[PDB]
Amino acid sequence: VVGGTEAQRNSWPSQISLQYRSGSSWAHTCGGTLIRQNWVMTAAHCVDRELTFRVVVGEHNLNQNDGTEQYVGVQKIVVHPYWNTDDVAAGYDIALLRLAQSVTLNSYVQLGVLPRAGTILANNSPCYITGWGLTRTNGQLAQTLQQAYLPTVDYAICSSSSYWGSTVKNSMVCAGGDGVRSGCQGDSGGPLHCLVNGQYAVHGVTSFVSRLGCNVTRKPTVFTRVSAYISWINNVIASN
Ligand SMILES: O=[Se](=O)([O-])[O-]
Ligand SMILES: [Ca+2]
Repeated sequence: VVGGTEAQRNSWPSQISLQYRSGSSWAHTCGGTLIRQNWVMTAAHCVDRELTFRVVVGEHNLNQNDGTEQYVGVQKIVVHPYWNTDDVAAGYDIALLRLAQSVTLNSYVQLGVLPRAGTILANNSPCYITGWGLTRTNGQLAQTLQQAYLPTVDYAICSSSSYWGSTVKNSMVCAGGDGVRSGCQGDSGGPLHCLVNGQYAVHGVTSFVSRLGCNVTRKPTVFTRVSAYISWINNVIASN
């Protein structure tokens, strides 16, 4: 995330790091949200490649031992049936990862709370994006988990000509756009946490930013709207 600040140690316990094997090492590629002890919600584009993936929960610093990490393999990947890698603007950028083993919940590993189906945030709702993604457009991943305050931009405004126009759909949530702060590559698949009735809930799965760059004025970060997918999520967990 660009223009963020380091998150307090595990203040976002449902945030996970999705990593793939590179030779004999592991590289972080995307974020995700732990939604069941053995299920992770991420972006479908994060798993377009047929790589070996692992999920790390309780993570904070990617390249240093935090003493709280749990590592687990991904046993099954269920991508939304309508996802089309050639058309991220069509939406459906969401996938569920069934973990090889259930992780242990504790102070650093907790389930993310999802909104009620159909919920839409009022314009300018307070939200935070979190992740280890690039700290600058075409930059490098962050070592420690970052967070940025990104107020929502409602559909009417977000789909206007000066913003994203027709590229954005109602199945998405836009947030930020101030030209300073934003999600970026590597935050993809991670959460957009927003305060709802005293509870932070994960309303978005990071999907895309402008081809011109991450922090671009009037090009808010775009997320898959989690509340449009509650039934699908429940159905996947129920049939696996
Ligand atoms: O009402 Se909704 O979340 O677009 O199905
Ligand atoms: Ca670590």
